[PDB]
Amino acid sequence: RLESENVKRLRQEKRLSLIVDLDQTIIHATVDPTVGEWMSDPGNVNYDVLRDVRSFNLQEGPSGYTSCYYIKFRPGLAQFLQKISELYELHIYTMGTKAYAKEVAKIIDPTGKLFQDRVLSRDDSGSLAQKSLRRLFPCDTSMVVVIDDRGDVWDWNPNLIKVVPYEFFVGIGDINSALEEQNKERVTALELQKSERPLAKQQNALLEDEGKPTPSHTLLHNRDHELERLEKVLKDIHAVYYEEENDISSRSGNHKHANVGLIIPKMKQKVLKGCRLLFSGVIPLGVDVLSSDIAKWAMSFGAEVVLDFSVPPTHLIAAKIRTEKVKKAVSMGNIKVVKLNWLTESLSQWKRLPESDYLLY
Ligand code: ALF
Ligand SMILES: [Mg+2]
Repeated sequence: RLESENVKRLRQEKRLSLIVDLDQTIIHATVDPTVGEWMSDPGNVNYDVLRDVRSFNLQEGPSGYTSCYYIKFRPGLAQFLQKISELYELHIYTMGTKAYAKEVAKIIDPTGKLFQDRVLSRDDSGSLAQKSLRRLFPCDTSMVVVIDDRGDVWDWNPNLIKVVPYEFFVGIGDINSALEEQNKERVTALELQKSERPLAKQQNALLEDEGKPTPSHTLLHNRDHELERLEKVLKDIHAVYYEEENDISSRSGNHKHANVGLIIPKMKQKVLKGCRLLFSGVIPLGVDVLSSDIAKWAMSFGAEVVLDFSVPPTHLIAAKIRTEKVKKAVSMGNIKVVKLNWLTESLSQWKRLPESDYLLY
């Protein structure tokens, strides 16, 4: 009764549901103790961009291994969640532990107003590898949208809006990327990040180089504007859904409704429609091309993927290597040989970029 009732409640509130991933989507976390050092020194070159960083401690594992996690909020997060919460009922669904999720929630939702108890972690999601809409909406996913920096954990679900991974702490990826005892590998990874101090090593390297650009000698920067773009995409999805929902329901007395799983692909398919892609040296010889992540991501944006020249492709995505495919493409004509960057960047910006800026040879 709760589920079906929820759908009715949301449509009455004129809202949709939004599932939010944490790491590299709305925050970036690291346990490199270098952060605490830089934050305690107003004269440090990284001090200013770390002013809004927040931290907390967690004891993980049977041995009670403790770590101080430093969390950076993606630029404009507060306003983003504020505005989007008026259009979407927020959910947190992370691969981090329940304790991790709760600590992050206390910091981005102190009052508990945005998300509430609508937090999902690897402790209760039901899977340590993939995420599923069915864990939250078993029978009806027509109103749930997802924002995550990874498409593979969602099996490139049509309801997903892949976001550009947020990397504030340069060089640090996702700290939450057999079983329990084998997870001694988590302690091992956290320990290694603490001892290597990747941030300090990189900062030292930038300072040791006798280049020229002064600000480029500073490791950390605030240059991200991904949430502004995302806000526009989510507001658009919301409008289209309720616009069609009104027409769809009125014409069928509520028997039929709108479906974000149909709306989102529609929008995406316009970006690379007309493109037929041939990859060269981008996918391992041991990986099925058409089922690879890059292929599914490109295809979700209207791109067609081919395996040869039998039907000459519009683009040749080359690994910056000089191979027979590159040669063959050039000797031919009308192929645009471009770096992988052209594709990933175009896909990330929901806009087909100028091939002119990504040539190889
Ligand atoms: F917070 Al994650 F995949 F980054 F669940
Ligand atoms: Mg993530």
